Amino acid sequence: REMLYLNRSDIEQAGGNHSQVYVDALTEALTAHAHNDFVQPLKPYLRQHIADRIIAMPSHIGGEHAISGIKWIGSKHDNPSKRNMERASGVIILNDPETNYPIAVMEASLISSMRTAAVSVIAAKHLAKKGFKDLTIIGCGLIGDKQLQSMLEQFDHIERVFVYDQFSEACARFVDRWQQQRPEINFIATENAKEAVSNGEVVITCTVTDQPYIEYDWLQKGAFISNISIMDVHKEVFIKADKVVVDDWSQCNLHAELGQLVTGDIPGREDDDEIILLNPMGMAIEDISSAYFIYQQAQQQNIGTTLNLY
Amino acid sequence: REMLYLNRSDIEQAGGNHSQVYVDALTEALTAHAHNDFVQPLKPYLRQHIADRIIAMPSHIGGEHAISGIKWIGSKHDNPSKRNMERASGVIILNDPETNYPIAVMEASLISSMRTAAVSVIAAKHLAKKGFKDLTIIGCGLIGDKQLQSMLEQFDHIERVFVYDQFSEACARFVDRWQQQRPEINFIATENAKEAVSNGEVVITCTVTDQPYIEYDWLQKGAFISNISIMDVHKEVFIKADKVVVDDWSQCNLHAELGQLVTGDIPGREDDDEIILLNPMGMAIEDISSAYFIYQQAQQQNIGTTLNLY
Ligand SMILES: NC(=O)C1=CN([C@@H]2O[C@H](COP(=O)(O)OP(=O)(O)OC[C@H]3O[C@@H](n4cnc5c(N)ncnc54)[C@H](O)[C@@H]3O)[C@@H](O)[C@H]2O)C=CC1
Ligand SMILES: NC(=O)C1=CN([C@@H]2O[C@H](COP(=O)(O)OP(=O)(O)OC[C@H]3O[C@@H](n4cnc5c(N)ncnc54)[C@H](O)[C@@H]3O)[C@@H](O)[C@H]2O)C=CC1
Ligand SMILES: N[C@@H](CN[C@@H](CCC(=O)O)C(=O)O)C(=O)O
Ligand SMILES: N[C@@H](CN[C@@H](CCC(=O)O)C(=O)O)C(=O)O
Ligand SMILES: [Cl-]
Ligand SMILES: [Cl-]
Repeated sequence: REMLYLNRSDIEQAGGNHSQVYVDALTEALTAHAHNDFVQPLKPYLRQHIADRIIAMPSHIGGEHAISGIKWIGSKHDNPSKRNMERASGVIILNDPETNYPIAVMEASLISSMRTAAVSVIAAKHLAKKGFKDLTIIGCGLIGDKQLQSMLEQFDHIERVFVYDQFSEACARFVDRWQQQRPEINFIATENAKEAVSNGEVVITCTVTDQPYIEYDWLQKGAFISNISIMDVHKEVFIKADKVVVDDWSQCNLHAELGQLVTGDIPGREDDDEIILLNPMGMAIEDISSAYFIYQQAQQQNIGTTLNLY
Repeated sequence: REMLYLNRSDIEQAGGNHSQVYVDALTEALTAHAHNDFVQPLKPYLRQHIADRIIAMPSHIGGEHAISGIKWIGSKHDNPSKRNMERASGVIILNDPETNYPIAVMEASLISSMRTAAVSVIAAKHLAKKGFKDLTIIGCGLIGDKQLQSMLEQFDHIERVFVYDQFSEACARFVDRWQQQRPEINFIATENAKEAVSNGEVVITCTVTDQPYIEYDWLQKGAFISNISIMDVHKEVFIKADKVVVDDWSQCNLHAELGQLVTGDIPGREDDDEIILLNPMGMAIEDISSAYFIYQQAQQQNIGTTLNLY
């Protein structure tokens, strides 16, 4: 009985640091979600602050290439502040549905951040205006960085990126390094959240806030907002938005669930005036499908450390 | 960021194949449970049969040597039958409560079976008659084997062991091999469950049944029964038993919870006529405390494979 171990470096080497593999994996997974060919229990929170927890996210995906597993992801808001460590960390375990035996142990933080960015990309394909040019990011942390990276990889027509962080220094670092990575694009450090949001055709919230600040009349007409960090958006926006989209309804306790957009069962953006809001809680099937996708490529390229179970 | 990997062989080498380390670990853990110095969410079942599932069991134990983690344990009743693999398998992850980062990845099946046997031993210390000589095991699988091993290690006064399995061949193998391990003890293969149970001062159920068969008037007066497999015991026994003990009440949806027996807050057996029933659902704090105990000894004896997280 063997298990393939894949650290973050191995995952990158297997192609886990580019958005396309996650877009591909989620596309098939979200299709499976719409066809209800999955099992996804409620995720229990282990708290001993909102960003101080470890969440167990188990799921099963059906099919001929059926896969099971869990994401065991921890978090401490203090980690970057007081320890110079990433806030989130954890492992992903994959399981053979035939025996339920574990077949893979994989680092989770990179996969988690990249699938989350892929959620925004996929939603933008259906909900954002065609050829949108202004992107807005709030929160210059790990998640926000991968959000920006993925959107740039997937949308070549992006010309300006408006960035804001409550911590001015965090925003300054973020803008400066990305300005070097993409010189032809103007990265604009705003002085408040309102200036950044009101200048964005696509707005992504990547903070750790516990109280909303996003007001409805900030949003441009035709704007699409991927509410990744959930708590950033005022209730009025949920009411005044032309279309509200979630990833999984029962999990969020309505225009559509994200899976129905990819299957064409429910249309996405229908005009360039619609203000569309995405509220994705994050699903375990996203982590498991992404992990199983990467794990297979690693096996192909002989990447990873083989462990014995017994 | 490093993680110590410990397979089943490493766990044995670190002393994970003797009951005493589990009795020690649970004793402190059950003490912590009684003092409510723990966090233990409800465990979600992942089903895609009763023994066909994967269970996420996360918990946190407080203190100066506080520890967090999860047991991700899968099961397939078909595994021994059609594949010659153990029914249960899985991994245990340990986490540093300060950062919630993972610090250990450990095989779970051995630890799981041994802590479960330690639950029976500890309960027997309080609920079984002093110097009991007749032990009864129903179910000759992996769990039942470790149940027998641990009881023999902890109770030298055991003279006879009555064994039964619905599958006659399973019972025959079990009895024969254990008769060679302990020749001075009479291992008696019974022809029905009733004969085995009615001859036991301590009765342990280790099957995978879904319907009760244990009747009240089978039980001797003074008997103690550790209902490990849960479903073996008829409802009448719960009513007619002099004392009913569980491991965790809220988890089982009453004389005492097991933790209160170890703290002396509630007495155990008070006379040798009391028929006492233990109904242990199994707690994550049992797996996590046992794992953290073993993990520490492995670090001392330089046992295990060091992995990099990034
Ligand atoms: N929906 C999903 O599936 C996922 C959601 N999330 C969420 O994304 C966030 C994680 O971000 P990370 O980069 O990993 O952690 P992080 O701590 O490294 O990033 C936080 C950054 O946002 C900034 N920020 C905080 N609060 C703010 C505010 N009120 N206003 C404006 N700007 C602000 C902070 O200064 C910090 O720079 C968490 O809230 C997490 O819950 C995380 C992963 C996936
Ligand atoms: N309370 C706790 O914390 C724990 C409870 N359990 C339970 O212990 C059982 C696992 O046993 P394993 O040895 O690991 O699996 P196993 O499949 O290897 O053992 C099953 C054995 O019991 C026999 N058996 C089944 N049904 C029966 C019946 N109606 N009557 C009489 N005899 C019978 C089977 O023939 C088989 O030999 C499961 O029911 C599991 O849920 C397992 C682990 C810890
Ligand atoms: N929206 C959820 C976050 N759930 C995320 C957790 C990922 C992480 O903590 O880095 C996930 O889906 O994995 C929340 O606010 O608690
Ligand atoms: N009593 C529970 C069993 N819970 C066990 C699972 C362990 C295993 O499946 O080997 C555990 O506590 O780990 C049930 O009947 O579902
Ligand atoms: Cl916490
Ligand atoms: Cl299953």
